[PDB]
Amino acid sequence: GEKCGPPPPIDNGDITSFLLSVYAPGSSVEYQCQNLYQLEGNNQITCRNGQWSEPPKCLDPCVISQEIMEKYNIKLKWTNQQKLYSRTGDIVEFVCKSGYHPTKSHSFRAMCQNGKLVYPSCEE
Repeated sequence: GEKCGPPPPIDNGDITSFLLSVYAPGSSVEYQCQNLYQLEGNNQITCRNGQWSEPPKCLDPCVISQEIMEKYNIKLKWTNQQKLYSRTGDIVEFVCKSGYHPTKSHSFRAMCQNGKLVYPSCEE
């Protein structure tokens, strides 16, 4: 028919209004992501001829790894400020641990991307 059923769920997010079982044609609902998750795509969906348009995605934060930093002889540039969780799109800055020198492996200015963070490394 013309009316829609409940809007689809999204991982780590939800709609901003109270869930109904049935929606009028032309109805719109919007999504919000969980604390630390980042909305990607149009946050709004619309009911047209009994079907919802495509919902957005929620991009994962990165967890800063003490073990990976220890492995690669690096440390945070700002140890006093760094939160355990980094939102997608945030930049994490590293430096060498004392008595270590940078390798040409990866940038020391790393961007968090959907749970993935590329760590630089230092040697000797």
